[PDB]
Amino acid sequence: MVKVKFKYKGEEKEVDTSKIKKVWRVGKMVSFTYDDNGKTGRGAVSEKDAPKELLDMLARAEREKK
DNA sequence: CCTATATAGG
DNA sequence: CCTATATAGG
Repeated sequence: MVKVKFKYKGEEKEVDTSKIKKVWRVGKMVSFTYDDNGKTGRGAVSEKDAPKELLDMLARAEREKK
């Protein structure tokens, strides 16, 4: 399935897009929270590095709560 | 380095 | 209030 590779405390981490709870933009940074094994995890990626699915959840987050 | 940015999180 | 993320440079 689709995955997003992001940094976390100096290391590359990966998470399935299906686990993402909320995604939002901060300029060129795309931040998000995810269900992390029962607790909330966080991550962010550069907009250029975001996978399509994440950018769609983004557009549908704000470009779909207008 | 720092401050700011959006957001969530007992 | 603090922290974590990418980027700006206000």
